[PDB]
Amino acid sequence: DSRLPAFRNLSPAARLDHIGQLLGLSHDDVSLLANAGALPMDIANGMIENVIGTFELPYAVASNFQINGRDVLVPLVVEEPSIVAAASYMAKLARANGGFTTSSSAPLMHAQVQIVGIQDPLNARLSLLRRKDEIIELANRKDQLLNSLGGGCRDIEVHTFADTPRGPMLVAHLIVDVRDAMGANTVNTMAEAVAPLMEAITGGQVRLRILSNLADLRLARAQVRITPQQLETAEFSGEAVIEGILDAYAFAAVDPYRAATHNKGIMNGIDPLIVATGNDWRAVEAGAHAYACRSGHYGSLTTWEKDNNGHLVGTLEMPMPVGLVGGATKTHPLAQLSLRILGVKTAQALAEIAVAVGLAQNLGAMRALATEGIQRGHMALHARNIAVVAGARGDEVDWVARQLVEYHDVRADRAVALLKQKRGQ
Amino acid sequence: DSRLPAFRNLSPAARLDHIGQLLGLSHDDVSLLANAGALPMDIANGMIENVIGTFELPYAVASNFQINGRDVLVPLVVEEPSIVAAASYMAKLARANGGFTTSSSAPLMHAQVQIVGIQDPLNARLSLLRRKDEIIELANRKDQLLNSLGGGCRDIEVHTFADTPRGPMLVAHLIVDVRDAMGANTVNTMAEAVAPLMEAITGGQVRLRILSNLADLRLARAQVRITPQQLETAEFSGEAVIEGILDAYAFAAVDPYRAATHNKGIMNGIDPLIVATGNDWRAVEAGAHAYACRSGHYGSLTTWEKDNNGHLVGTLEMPMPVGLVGGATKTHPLAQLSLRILGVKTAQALAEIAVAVGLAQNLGAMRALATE
Ligand SMILES: CC(C)(COP(=O)([O-])OP(=O)([O-])OC[C@H]1O[C@@H](n2cnc3c(N)ncnc32)[C@H](O)[C@@H]1OP(=O)([O-])[O-])[C@@H](O)C(=O)NCCC(=O)NCCSC(=O)C[C@@](C)(O)CC(=O)[O-]
Ligand SMILES: NC(=O)c1ccc[n+]([C@@H]2O[C@H](COP(=O)([O-])OP(=O)(O)OC[C@H]3O[C@@H](n4cnc5c(N)ncnc54)[C@H](O)[C@@H]3O)[C@@H](O)[C@H]2O)c1
Repeated sequence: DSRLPAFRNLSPAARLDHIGQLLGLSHDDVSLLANAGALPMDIANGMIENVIGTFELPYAVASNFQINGRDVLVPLVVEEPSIVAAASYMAKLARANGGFTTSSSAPLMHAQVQIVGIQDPLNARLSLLRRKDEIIELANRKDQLLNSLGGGCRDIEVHTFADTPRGPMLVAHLIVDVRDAMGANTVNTMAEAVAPLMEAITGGQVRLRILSNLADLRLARAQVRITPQQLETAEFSGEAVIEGILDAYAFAAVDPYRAATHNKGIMNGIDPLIVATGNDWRAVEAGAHAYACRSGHYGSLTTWEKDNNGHLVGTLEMPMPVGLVGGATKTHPLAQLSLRILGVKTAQALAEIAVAVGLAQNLGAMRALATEGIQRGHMALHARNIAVVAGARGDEVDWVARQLVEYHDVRADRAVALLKQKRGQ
Repeated sequence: DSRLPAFRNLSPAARLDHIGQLLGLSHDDVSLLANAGALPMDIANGMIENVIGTFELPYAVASNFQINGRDVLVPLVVEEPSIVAAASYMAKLARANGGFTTSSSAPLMHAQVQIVGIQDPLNARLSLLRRKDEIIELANRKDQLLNSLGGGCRDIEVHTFADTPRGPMLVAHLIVDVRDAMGANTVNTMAEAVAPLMEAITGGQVRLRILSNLADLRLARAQVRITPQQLETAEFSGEAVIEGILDAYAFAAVDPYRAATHNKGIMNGIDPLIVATGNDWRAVEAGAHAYACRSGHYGSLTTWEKDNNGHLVGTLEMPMPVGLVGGATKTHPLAQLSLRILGVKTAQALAEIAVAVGLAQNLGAMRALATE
């Protein structure tokens, strides 16, 4: 059961006790989070190069999430407030209608084998296509362990660029079926093995043999349904909020400026889940924004419609190059424990959850922005950080300043003013 | 002096000692990195909502970096290897030619005030422009502390969208001059106060009042120069490596698949610096990629050319909405120390370094990919 009552009122330690009993975590697992230093310097020094210490970030747990009828706790690591509060509130609403319905495609990654110096790119392209099975088998022979797990190179698609500054070039794509692995290193290795053979055929000089972060073959999808009666507030009507959201969606669909902020909100929920599981967050961001820019126009990643039934329906489909047997994933003690809380068995399981959180996150920001400003809920949480920006000396009184300025007028302009009300006359 | 000989051979602790003496950090400061637990739970439970613990990431320091002739240590927080190794190697090469030369624009952020329900968007647009000074003064009157610091609302630019699924809409942009702050919260607040007046004028219903992460008015720039003799290996010649890089650049400029990877490289260097400084890494990512997609085609953020002199020249211009007086920046003990190591006095100083690292990171990746 993901629903966690009065969880936000529980102290950090009390919450960890609750999550421990629920999940049935060992006392060894609970200590990794209770006691600082879960990451030993010898391990930390192994990942990065010039390691001198370790940097910490809050590690939270969102709730109410239901992916395909199965409840699940979502661990997040971020520094910005409201993200978890929002993500959980929206997941709570989705519960009433069956939670989040997700899916995904076969984990297909692609390697790029760039070839320059060919005077006949177009003719050379066919030569590679006829000897496709020959190149495929060469790629698989490299990684035998992958073929046994059910993965392996599947097909090859060759593309050309005749009008190029540095001249025409041929770019072959190896469509590799990795799995439970982001597959960066696996695909990159296959591209190296094939390079020689492709030069033998096209007669050009292979340059780059790297993968592509724009994983448009490895998609993850998520769906939500929101009844107007659920969004119904005191000042606004249920159907009124739906239209507001729809106006906000259209806006993000036509204006790239709003789309960048709209897509940023989606990553506010996805990125923290990636950092927790020890996955590459930059790879995820790169595949996301580039995908939003596929139709020659930067736009929304999520869609918001109003079905003929009158309910708000949203979706999120985007590349999700995540893993389970990755590098820092098996290495970092907490990245390992995060997958244990999630209960994921495959990488695609992780991707389906990642898009669900993103979708939930976007709906939350939009609902807020369409109801009445964003400063009402975000600043209430951010009332602590901003208290530090004003409190010069004697940061003890910051706690009290936060409770006073929380009267719907929270801002540094007022935070500096409330200081005199206590320090003097 | 940023050059740190045999630093990679030193023990993490030995390194912390060497950075402590160099910078002249107190034993209080050094202890933040030596002993785990720099971030107390009571502080950690203050930032996020359902906090139950704290996640740790390696905290490194890159060397050789020279921004405008001033040396500087760059703190980075990431989990992927080679990033620091590459960033530092390339910076080492840049030194020979003067290091990295940077610049930036006035820190300008913009808020969007979307207005629906106007039967005459185009006409309403002029009414807001004529009463521009009147809406401006209203936004400033809100944040008094910003005006004293030299900030505040500067101008307003109204845009229209007649062909929209949900109908025509008017969108006003408040060009605010924040400073030393990412300005997300400052801008969004000015947009709330102004909303009432804009409805009074246009006669429409204001919907969203949020900022825009695509900060194309708050740009940061970096330049590098690399002599062929420097890239000259044993197997490859100097000039040969130059042509390889140029071939790689052209590839990223025309194909969106290579561009996504090319740009990811640039982010491998910038994000770690942002996480360390406690800045919003998602805001930087959104502004970066959206800016790469401005010309209706996703391409390179960085540029690589071969001047009439024969040297490889590269640049990186992009939005950098970063800060010093932000939320988690003033709260996280290590975020604060990171700025102290950097020695930056303004946000624009931080931004300039940020794009410098990005540019270095990309050069490194391309060189490797181009060599073998
Ligand atoms: C934060 C709320 C939900 C206020 O919440 P509220 O409307 O005041 O309602 P509430 O507090 O009475 O709601 C209670 C329920 O909400 C949840 N909840 C509520 N607070 C908490 C909390 N503190 N800690 C844990 N859970 C919380 C919690 O699940 C709880 O369930 P129950 O207690 O009944 O079991 C809200 O105002 C909101 O929707 N905020 C949206 C802000 C957001 O999305 N921020 C993320 C970043 S967005 C960004 O950076 C830029 C942007 C916005 O432009 C991006 C974009 O446009 O996409
Ligand atoms: N990225 C987004 O889409 C988005 C949207 C909303 C909020 N946020 C979050 O808001 C935070 C950043 O917002 P912020 O930095 O504007 O808010 P902030 O409240 O942390 O700091 C700005 C406040 O400090 C005051 N101030 C004091 N010294 C200042 C100085 N030297 N220069 C400028 N202002 C000074 C200003 O008057 C202003 O009220 C980030 O955590 C970000 O994640 C992000």
